[PDB]
Amino acid sequence: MLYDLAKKRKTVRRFKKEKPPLEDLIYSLKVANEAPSGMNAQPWRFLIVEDEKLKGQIRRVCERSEKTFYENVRGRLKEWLDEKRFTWRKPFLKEAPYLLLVFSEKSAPYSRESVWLAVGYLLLALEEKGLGSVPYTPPDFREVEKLVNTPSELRLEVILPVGYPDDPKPKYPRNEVIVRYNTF
Amino acid sequence: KMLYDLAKKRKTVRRFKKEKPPLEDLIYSLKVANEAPSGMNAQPWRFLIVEDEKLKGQIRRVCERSEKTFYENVRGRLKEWLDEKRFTWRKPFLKEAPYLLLVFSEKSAPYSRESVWLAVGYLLLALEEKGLGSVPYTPPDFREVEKLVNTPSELRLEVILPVGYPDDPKPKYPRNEVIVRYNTF
Ligand SMILES: Cc1cc2nc3c(=O)[nH]c(=O)nc-3n(C[C@H](O)[C@H](O)[C@H](O)COP(=O)(O)O)c2cc1C
Ligand SMILES: Cc1cc2nc3c(=O)[nH]c(=O)nc-3n(C[C@H](O)[C@H](O)[C@H](O)COP(=O)(O)O)c2cc1C
Ligand SMILES: N[C@@H](Cc1ccc(O)c(I)c1)C(=O)O
Ligand SMILES: N[C@@H](Cc1ccc(O)c(I)c1)C(=O)O
Ligand SMILES: N[C@@H](Cc1ccc(O)c(I)c1)C(=O)O
Ligand SMILES: [Cl-]
Ligand SMILES: [Cl-]
Ligand SMILES: [Cl-]
Ligand SMILES: [Cl-]
Ligand SMILES: [Cl-]
Ligand SMILES: [Cl-]
Ligand SMILES: [Cl-]
Repeated sequence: MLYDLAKKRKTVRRFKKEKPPLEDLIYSLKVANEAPSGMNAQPWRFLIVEDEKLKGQIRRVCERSEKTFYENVRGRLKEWLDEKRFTWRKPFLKEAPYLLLVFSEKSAPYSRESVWLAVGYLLLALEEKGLGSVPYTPPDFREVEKLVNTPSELRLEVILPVGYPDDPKPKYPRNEVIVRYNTF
Repeated sequence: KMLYDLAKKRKTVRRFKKEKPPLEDLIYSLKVANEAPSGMNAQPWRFLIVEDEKLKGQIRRVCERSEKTFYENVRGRLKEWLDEKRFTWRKPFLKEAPYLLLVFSEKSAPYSRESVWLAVGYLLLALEEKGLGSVPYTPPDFREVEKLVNTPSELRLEVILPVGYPDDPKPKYPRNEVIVRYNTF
């Protein structure tokens, strides 16, 4: 049941040491690749980072940026992050066996929308394969882009650490859908 | 049965029957989408279900006018693709589809647009599971459609999703092999 898959899927920010088989990641990318896209451009590109040194560099640049963000954040965002016990620390960037970086092709019509739609497919596929993920979005994408030698034609959309879930925290609530009809 | 099979089978539907699916089939898809992740768990999607024939007509005509101008002016890669596929500015699915599902994003929420499009991915798979078809329709100017439905300033129209039973839709277009790199470019 698709609803069961979607309902059960939750953020995973803590992963086991063991590396899942690459085939499970590739399966999820093949699922995502079947998604629609503006002018069927398929504007998604994937980079799987496994190198330990590289993961550490990515972790460090992101944590540096997050530190500044956490020092400056306020209001509703600050309150939410505080209540959920978030901090600038992102150990999963080093500890996840894979970092799946998802890029969009700048030139494609509705490229960014299309890649995010495909990320929806991707996350469901990872859940199907029993893997965990978090759509991590650091304050500064450019530093991470440079670390992996991103071509100028591509834009990093999200970093998805992927691994076996390790006693993840509970899914947050979902308010019921409240639809409107015809007009507001 | 794999998710891959569902994703693989799902394709654009621009040809709809007029027969009205039960509301619960559409609502099911929204319920699935609503389970999606979002920035700060804001759940920044809002759904407007348009069924009124006069209103669908207004939306269709405003979109068609915008498309007509677009087709007269578009050049380059998108023009080449539309031309080869013999697309035109006429949008009969905006009349034929029993539902136009207008999907909005809450502007104030962090990563609102990303989150809504992610949820749209869930939504399309759910519609496929229910045997419904759709197309993420993105007219050249959303502002005129927004005004037609009295969109509050807090919300941005992201996509118009005509939804209904497929009426022998055209085949899925090809997919290039997924492009995967390791560590660095
Ligand atoms: C962001 C986005 C915007 C789209 N906008 C339109 C549109 O304005 N008109 C249209 O006919 N199809 C639109 N589509 C549908 C695409 O043309 C379609 O997904 C693509 O041709 C692949 O179709 P397939 O899955 O049937 O192969 C859109 C799709 C996406 C993802
Ligand atoms: C566009 C987007 C960006 C996100 N960015 C982050 C992030 O930067 N850091 C993080 O820990 N989680 C991030 N998340 C995960 C959300 O916090 C998560 O989806 C939300 O809290 C709901 O989680 P749940 O499905 O487990 O209830 C992001 C999610 C989305 C959709
Ligand atoms: N909105 C126009 C053109 C069009 C068509 C398909 C597509 O994937 C994209 I992006 C744009 C039309 O609907 O004809
Ligand atoms: N990137 C920061 C803050 C954060 C956290 C969760 C979230 O859903 C969103 I949008 C932002 C962090 O990872 O802590
Ligand atoms: N990050 C952008 C918002 C944005 C813009 C375009 C787009 O296609 C999508 I998906 C999201 C910003 O905050 O400005
Ligand atoms: Cl998540
Ligand atoms: Cl094509
Ligand atoms: Cl489509
Ligand atoms: Cl919450
Ligand atoms: Cl009508
Ligand atoms: Cl916006
Ligand atoms: Cl069709």
